Amino acid sequence: MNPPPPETSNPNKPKRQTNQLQYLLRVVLKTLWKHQFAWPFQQPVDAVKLNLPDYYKIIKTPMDMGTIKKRLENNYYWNAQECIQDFNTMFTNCYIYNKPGDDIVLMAEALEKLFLQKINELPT
Ligand SMILES: Nc1cc(-n2ccnc2)c2c(F)ccc(O)c2n1
Repeated sequence: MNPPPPETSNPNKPKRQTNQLQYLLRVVLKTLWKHQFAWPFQQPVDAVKLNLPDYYKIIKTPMDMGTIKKRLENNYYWNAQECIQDFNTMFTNCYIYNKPGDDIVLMAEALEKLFLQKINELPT
């Protein structure tokens, strides 16, 4: 079975909106979402659908852009670093679960480089 997906809301966690968090949704995530290699990362890994029964035996902190998008829409984050940390978890999950040079890793690496370019300059 799949685990429950990561939370996209939490009433105990304080919310915030910042210029940088608004940018991470409307520019960074919105652009990455349209990349031709974005599709494996637009929702939590469905280990049942994708026939990856070992995925959550290996990956204990799952993250994906669908979850990040909902968190940004929820104002779930306190600051941009918290959101950037989720992107980095998503990329590292792929590199942990898979081997260097695998097709899915090549996809993640293309997105990671675009991600790095986009957050190189954030609004003030
Ligand atoms: N080895 C794989 C295979 C995946 N996949 C792709 C199509 N069908 C299975 C996959 C994935 F969607 C998302 C994240 C991953 O890390 C994946 N890793």
